[PDB]
Amino acid sequence: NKYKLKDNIQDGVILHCFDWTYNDIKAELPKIAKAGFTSIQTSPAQPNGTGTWYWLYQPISFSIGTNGVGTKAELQSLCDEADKYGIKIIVDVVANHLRGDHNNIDNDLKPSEYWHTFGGGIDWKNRWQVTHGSIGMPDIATENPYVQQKVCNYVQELKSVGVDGLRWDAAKHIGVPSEGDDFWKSVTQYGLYNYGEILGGPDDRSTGNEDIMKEYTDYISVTDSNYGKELRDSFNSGKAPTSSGNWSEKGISNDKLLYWGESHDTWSNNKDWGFSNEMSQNVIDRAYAVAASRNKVTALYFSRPSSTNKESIKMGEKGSTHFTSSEVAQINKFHNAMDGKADYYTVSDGCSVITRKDGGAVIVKGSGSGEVSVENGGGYAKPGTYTDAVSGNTFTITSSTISGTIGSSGIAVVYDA
Repeated sequence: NKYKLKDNIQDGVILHCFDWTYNDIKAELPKIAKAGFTSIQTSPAQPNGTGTWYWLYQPISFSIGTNGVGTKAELQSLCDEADKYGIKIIVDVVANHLRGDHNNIDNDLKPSEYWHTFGGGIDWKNRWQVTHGSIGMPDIATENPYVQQKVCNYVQELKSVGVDGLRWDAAKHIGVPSEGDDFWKSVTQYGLYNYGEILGGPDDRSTGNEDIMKEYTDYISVTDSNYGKELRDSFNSGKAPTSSGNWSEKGISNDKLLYWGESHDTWSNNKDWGFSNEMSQNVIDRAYAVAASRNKVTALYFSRPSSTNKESIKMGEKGSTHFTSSEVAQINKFHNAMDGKADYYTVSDGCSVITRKDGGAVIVKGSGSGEVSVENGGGYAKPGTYTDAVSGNTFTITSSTISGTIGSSGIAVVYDA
């Protein structure tokens, strides 16, 4: 374990080489290991439609097949090689529907009883319709024990091929046990690492929704749209995020949470929400730096496709390699060391500024780079003079402030290299 990769994943950091093959991922593991990532998200392993990337996100079954990033055997081999590094296998799964017309799917799920048959016309404040409307694409009867059994059989297949953890799409549209939906029990029983997809809270109402987020997070860690909003807003407007983390400021525990530089969705469909496919590398990396900085919040880097439109972006390609950059590289070994050296979050000097107790620090300006004289958040970061890992310039930490010249990343980071 040359690069000291972790056992953990929530207390951990992730890459998605977005629809790069198993073989691509497998071959680059030495490099990914030098780049310090403990874990890797991958797209759903079922048999699929090909080409336009979402045809993997529209699989015919809840079973592994040969697929747009390779065979089941190549996945296993990736699992094997990852385990030679000890690297952790994360698989993305779309639970709440298979391929968008039922006539294509697993024949034992085709019957209407396996679906929430409410169809379109969801009021986004109606929690039940949000969890029960087929959005043109189906909406599965997620509370149904056999719907859970189908997913269980797939999760068993995934763990049987050495999958170490999972991501869940459409978690907003999945229920909770108080809504009769033990789906979460039915997947967490596999003892896997997990997290889930939510945007705009559990539904778009003001209040009480926090308790639905609690009941979800009693099983899972989760995404955040409104942190994503202020992130995209702030760093595209050349500003740092004023919040340290939105739903944790709404009282949720950090081990229940994830943030990103961008979601694949905010690049991979169309620009009204796909907007990041026309917003800069070193604009959006600003958000990645803030996200990965947070203690016990889990975090992911994303490989930007060869294309900037829903119809134009495809599966089966080696996307952008900006993870080879200094900033993305520094962020990971920083996590690896600063795990358990808890954080203080601030904004200082027009930057998010984050300091790790008896440990390192991060600075992230809303835009640009240069000299800084930022607050040592809570006095957490260890006083001393160091190389800033990001620029290679000299930086100094003191009990009150940190200083030095930030590189064009707009991001600076320090540790005992």
